[PDB]
Amino acid sequence: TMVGLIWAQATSGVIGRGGDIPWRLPEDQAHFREITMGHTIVMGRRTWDSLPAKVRPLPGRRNVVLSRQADFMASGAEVVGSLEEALTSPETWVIGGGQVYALALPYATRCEVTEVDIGLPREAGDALAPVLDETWRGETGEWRFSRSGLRYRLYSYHRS
Ligand SMILES: NC(=O)c1ccc[n+]([C@@H]2O[C@H](COP(=O)([O-])OP(=O)(O)OC[C@H]3O[C@@H](n4cnc5c(N)ncnc54)[C@H](OP(=O)(O)O)[C@@H]3O)[C@@H](O)[C@H]2O)c1
Ligand SMILES: Cc1nc(C(F)(F)F)c(C(=O)O)cc1-c1nc(-c2ccccc2)cs1
Repeated sequence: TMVGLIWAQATSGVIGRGGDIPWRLPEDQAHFREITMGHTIVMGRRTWDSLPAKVRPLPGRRNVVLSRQADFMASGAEVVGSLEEALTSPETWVIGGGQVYALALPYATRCEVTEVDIGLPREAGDALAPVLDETWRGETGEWRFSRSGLRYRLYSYHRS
């Protein structure tokens, strides 16, 4: 059993605002699919609500949604009341959002982090990325360009 986290952040650490992600990076969809396809994905209820209906649930993955609400209906996902209840498959990828990343970081042995070269100053209410300590090791990838006009790069980090 392992847990990984996968997220994208601006250089400020902002990952979400107003119930959405404040940029688009279409080229990174392949990476997101390569990492998560065929595995369990776990997300917070707000992130589930943010998915367009076309990809709710995300196809080819076992979708799990965390909520404290008894009998919340998430058609296409299994709703659980604790993160630990979701960790039943060999590989579980936490796909957001801010609250669930913070909850899951202690359990994680991999982080796949896309850094987007955009200023995006923090504002009240923003969802923020977690911070990795010195227990993690890995590499920072080369800069890639997105047709959106932004450059981005991948940090692939891991620990025992
Ligand atoms: N890579 C990215 O940039 C990225 C990827 C994913 C999401 N996002 C963005 O992140 C934002 C959402 O993040 P968020 O922090 O506001 O919300 P979130 O983590 O997606 O969901 C929070 C909700 O999860 C449930 N939950 C949280 N902690 C729980 C715990 N111990 N036990 C049981 N259930 C728990 C609660 O649901 P209930 O209220 O139903 O109890 C909580 O209200 C959005 O802007 C999204 O677009 C960004
Ligand atoms: C349009 C879309 N399309 C595809 C598909 F089907 F086209 F590949 C996929 C896929 O399969 O990973 C995924 C999405 C989206 N993901 C998010 C999202 C948002 C937050 C966290 C994780 C994913 C939004 S919109």
